Amino acid sequence: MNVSIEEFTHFDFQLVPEPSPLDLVITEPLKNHIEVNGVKSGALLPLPFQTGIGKTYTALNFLLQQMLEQVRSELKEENTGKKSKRLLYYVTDSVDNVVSAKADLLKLIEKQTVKGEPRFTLEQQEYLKAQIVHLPNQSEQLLQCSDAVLNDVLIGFNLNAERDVQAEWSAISGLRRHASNPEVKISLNRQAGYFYRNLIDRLQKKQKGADRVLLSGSLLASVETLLPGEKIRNGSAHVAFLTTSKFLKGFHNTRSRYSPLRDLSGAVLIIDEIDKQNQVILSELCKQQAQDLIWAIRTLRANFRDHQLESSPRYDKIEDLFEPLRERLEEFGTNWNLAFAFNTEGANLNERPVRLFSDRSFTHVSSATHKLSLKSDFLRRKNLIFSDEKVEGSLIEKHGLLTRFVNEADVIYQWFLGTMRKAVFQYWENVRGLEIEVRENRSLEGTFQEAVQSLLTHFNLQEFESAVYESFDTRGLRQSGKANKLSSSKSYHHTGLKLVEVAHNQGTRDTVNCKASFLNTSPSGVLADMVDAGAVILGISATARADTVIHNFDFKYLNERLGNKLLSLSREQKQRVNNYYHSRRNYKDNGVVLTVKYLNSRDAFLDALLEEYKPEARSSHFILNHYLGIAESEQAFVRSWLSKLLASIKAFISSPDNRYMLSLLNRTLDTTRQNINDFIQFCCDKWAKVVVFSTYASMRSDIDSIYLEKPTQLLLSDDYSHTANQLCQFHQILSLQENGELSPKSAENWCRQQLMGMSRERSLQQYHQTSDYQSAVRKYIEQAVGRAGRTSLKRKQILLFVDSGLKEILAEESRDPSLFSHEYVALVNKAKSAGKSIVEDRAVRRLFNLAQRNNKDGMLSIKALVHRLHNQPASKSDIQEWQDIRTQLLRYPTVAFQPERFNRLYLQSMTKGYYRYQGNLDGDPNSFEFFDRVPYGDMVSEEDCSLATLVQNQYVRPWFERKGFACSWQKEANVMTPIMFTNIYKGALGEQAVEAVLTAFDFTFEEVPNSIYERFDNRVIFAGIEQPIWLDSKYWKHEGNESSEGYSSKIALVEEEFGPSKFIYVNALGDTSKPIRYLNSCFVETSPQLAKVIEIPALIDDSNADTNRTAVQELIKWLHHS
Amino acid sequence: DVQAEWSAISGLRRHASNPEVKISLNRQAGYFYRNLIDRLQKKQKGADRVLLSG
Amino acid sequence: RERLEEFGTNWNLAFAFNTEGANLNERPVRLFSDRSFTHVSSATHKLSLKSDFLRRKNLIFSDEKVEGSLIEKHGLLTRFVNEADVIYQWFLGTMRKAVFQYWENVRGLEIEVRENRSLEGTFQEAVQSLLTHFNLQEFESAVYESFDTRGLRQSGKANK
Repeated sequence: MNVSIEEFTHFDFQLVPEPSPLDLVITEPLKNHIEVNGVKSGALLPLPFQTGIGKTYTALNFLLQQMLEQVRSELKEENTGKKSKRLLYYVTDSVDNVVSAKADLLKLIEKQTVKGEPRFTLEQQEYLKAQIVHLPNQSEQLLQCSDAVLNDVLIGFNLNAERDVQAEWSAISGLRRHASNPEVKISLNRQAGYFYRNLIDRLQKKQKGADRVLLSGSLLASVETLLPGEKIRNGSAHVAFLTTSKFLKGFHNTRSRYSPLRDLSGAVLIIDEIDKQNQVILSELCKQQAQDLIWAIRTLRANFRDHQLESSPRYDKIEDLFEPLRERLEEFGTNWNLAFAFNTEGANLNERPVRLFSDRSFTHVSSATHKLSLKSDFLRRKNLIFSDEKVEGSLIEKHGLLTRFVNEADVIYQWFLGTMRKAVFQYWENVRGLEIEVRENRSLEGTFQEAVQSLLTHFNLQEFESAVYESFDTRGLRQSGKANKLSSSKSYHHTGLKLVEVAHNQGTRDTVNCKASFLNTSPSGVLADMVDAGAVILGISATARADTVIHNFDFKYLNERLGNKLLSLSREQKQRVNNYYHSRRNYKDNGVVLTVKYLNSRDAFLDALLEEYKPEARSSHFILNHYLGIAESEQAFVRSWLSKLLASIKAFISSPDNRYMLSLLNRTLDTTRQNINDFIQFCCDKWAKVVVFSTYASMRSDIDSIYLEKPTQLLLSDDYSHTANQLCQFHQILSLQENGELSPKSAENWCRQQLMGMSRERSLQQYHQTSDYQSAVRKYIEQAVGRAGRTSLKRKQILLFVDSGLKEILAEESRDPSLFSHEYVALVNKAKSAGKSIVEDRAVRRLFNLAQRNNKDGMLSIKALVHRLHNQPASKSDIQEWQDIRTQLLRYPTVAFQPERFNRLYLQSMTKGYYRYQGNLDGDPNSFEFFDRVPYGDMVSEEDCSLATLVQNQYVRPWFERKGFACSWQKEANVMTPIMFTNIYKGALGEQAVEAVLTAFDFTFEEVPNSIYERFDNRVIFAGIEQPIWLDSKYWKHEGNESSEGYSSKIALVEEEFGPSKFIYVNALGDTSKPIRYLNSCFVETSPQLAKVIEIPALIDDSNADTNRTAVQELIKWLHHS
Repeated sequence: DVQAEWSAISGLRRHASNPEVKISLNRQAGYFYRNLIDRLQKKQKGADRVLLSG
Repeated sequence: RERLEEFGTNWNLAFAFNTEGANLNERPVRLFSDRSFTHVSSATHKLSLKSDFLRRKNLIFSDEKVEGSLIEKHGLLTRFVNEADVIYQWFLGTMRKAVFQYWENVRGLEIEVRENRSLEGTFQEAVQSLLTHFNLQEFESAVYESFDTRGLRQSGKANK
């Protein structure tokens, strides 16, 4: 009796109902995005729809139109082919919110009318309502199922034989019978969840393909009732109403578990309260299980040494993916001696556990006062963590560093997980190609578990399944932000954070475990990956475009990665929405005024009210210290709170029209404060001849009076565990650092304070001095005032009371009040008339902070890369990164638009093309100063690089033109950062200028080979000279801290690796007057015949840039003498 | 988690009349004993010993 | 360790195991032994084990079902199972002996401290220390059951 699509054959699809302006402002940008981009590209469309504007109605109308479009498409196609219908989702944090919407959708199908007549007959309604599935949590899903459905499921899959499941079901039924007092209800929910998990586990174990039950008829209907996921899987339904946690974790069907994050192609999501999800998504990304990085790496090293996969047409090109991981693991084991275990040696370490924090790019914090070193004691056969001496010098240690070990271990572990994901993808491709004969055509969903189990059983890595299962959904969309290399789009939102605890094992007192908590991506990165995967996300929220990074998605990063996919409404659409809001919500017709009264901390008024409360008391301190339990520190805070709350309640009582007051208070008061509340009630008893003390984070008569206390603690805190809260705090700090509100110095100091353990008060004090705090204050005020009023009829006067600490914040609002509600614009208007306020632009502070941040990242990354380029062998990827940085800085010293790939090589400068700074390029990164704050410091422009002088050479120009190097610095507001400018640009210009001037006399050059790279610019072959020729060109005479030891060591290494080799040192710019000086191994003047180093102060003049032909000829003669 | 589990156990014990409640109460009490004893023996392993007395 | 590496070399533990041939993919193969003189199998013909280097995998196959006629020289699943069981029980017994030796050494070293803990106090510590040193923590549960069921011998001999 199933309803067929053939019941839509005579429906008029071309007839759509009369559209409201909201429908147009949704459909027009989507059509423009369809025209501009492709038809298989997702887009995020944040829509600022207020309350009582038609939010749910418009979203559900969009859903119904998409469903009808799918019906039309399926009817038209029919015999052409069979495809899975587009998946539509409705996601909201609240489980209550994702019930009513679904219900409302059904109501829509029942009540939508066109031209005054029903748009659908009963058959269309029955078909359409059968394509919507609501899939709650497992406990409520089990309690929903009746007895007949569960009994039929138990019988059909042969479950009565096992007495364990029968006992569990008997207990579940027994407690479900007596689910009257909540005490029974809590245990019923818990045991129901456990039974649901066990039943689904056994059901999917049985239905794997062996002894298939061949669901049909009554059993199929019962299974669908128990498991709504199977309704989607077969094809009956394609609209799912669910929560964000269920969206991320996934639901269950007969075959396996379906997480929508892996197959989002042509998926239309509707996210209600899009901003708040940033918190909720975080609450799921912070629940990851800590993994011991010693056990994991040792297991991988032991198991990857010999275990090999099958050489079958199914495992083709799946072994080559794992090789580089194996040659990295063997080297990691050899260097760190993973054969032995690890231990903590010495005092101050067996008592204090070691805590480490890393952003993986430039923010590193250690809980130890001295750098922690690892030594591999062969005689004791163990690895030891130690601090050793705290004195300066005195036989400094050269064993190792714990931070390098931890970072490399994390890199290897995440490399293994990513390689497993790629291998699963390749396995799916091979299986599909080999089973082309079979018409199954299963996607990655049907092959994910099979691939994971096969690979892990072949490699004996069955312990990692959960890991590969956990790191496949939340961060599994990374395959569909790039790496941390300088050519990649470096950002915290897709790099993450790592928190490591080194502490002794359970029971054991001589082995140590290194637990690691990871946060690979931010919620903003997850949303960007959703859009990149092919999901059209429609997020509805009044404050959907707030300028916060803690309480909202980082829209600056979203715009820098999506591009044109972040569909932004035009000014016409926003003004149309404002006109619609005024039409459907007008206070002029009723004559409703919005009263704003800023309440100050009137201590005298509070004292007078206290005296009226107890006239016989000699002083209020006796009551405060005993009755109210007030200490010395809390005195001012409690006094300020009471002095304003009392005034607000008294004013609300004095109002002859307002009947309901909703005060927004952080804490839910106390019994001691309840006594004063009773005093207020006693006063109101005589004043008259209802009141709610709400909370910011909570979850008939209309609200006509609201009090807005200053937003208290605003840093999101997770209470699932302790590591979750630590990860959340570190995420907030690093997101603030990336946005630009907190300078690297402040962010590093805050991270260090948090790692050692710090009170919430100090963290909030640290947060309060950022512009994000004021932005979140304004956003919370907007949300609070938006909910104040839900009826079409309003009284003449509305009371709006604001804490006097919000005067500055609300008086500094600078956005156009187009979409702002009546209450918020009233508050802004009232505050803006309070004299004058000095406004400091967030742009200037953000620009300075981001410049310092980019310089810090540049210096730390350059040092790490150079250090990684001085070990044997030199990795090929690092050579490519160095060359790419050099070439990009050569071609594009200054760019107009914000670069997307080569991100942190540039800073946006106030004055275009140049900037003044003051700092040292060998020391503390978070001590640099930029721009106008150091007007008499170092200068970065085209003048100091002397490019105008260097381009005057007749051989510089041909090389610059042939290779495309920029001969001038284009004046734009994105210039090279200090570290990059000095080192990279000076070196690149010097090397290329010397190459040109030597090519003028047919000199042949080759890149420096092997791992001796970064020591010399390039190997030289010229005129068939048998001995090798090496060169170290500099833009100017360079003598750094390494100096004598530096070049002596490099000369010795070159000589001992490649034998005799002439050395040349030339400064491209300078004076040509100084003749050739012959230097020994220690750069001391010696005999020309015995010399091994030649020097040229200037092959290119500093005045007319003439080529030093005499110097080149003398160098040729010196090379050709013997 | 422990507080919620113990609250549920106490609530069920207040109304342990029918057998259906009895079997589930027994199972829940067993699980709670396992969890509580595991936590108590982890805490008493040698770090900040509780020093039982009286 | 010597026996483990010899077993890995002889039976090619570098590769996984799979069943090749019809009639073996439907009924799982059941084997039974008393470790002395009784051996029972669920296979009509004796099952052999072969290491295919090209496919890089170990195979359980029946081969010819005839009696005699130049019997194969590949191997037998029975020997693999018996040897694996012997090595596993050797590991458990060696762990018990190591726990005893650990208790003796710890008491001898800490005679200065008046704790003088018995085998009960040192058993869990010894198991955890040895398994963490050898990175065999997942065997922990086994050692917690193969210490009283057959562990009273430390306080029957072998099958020779």
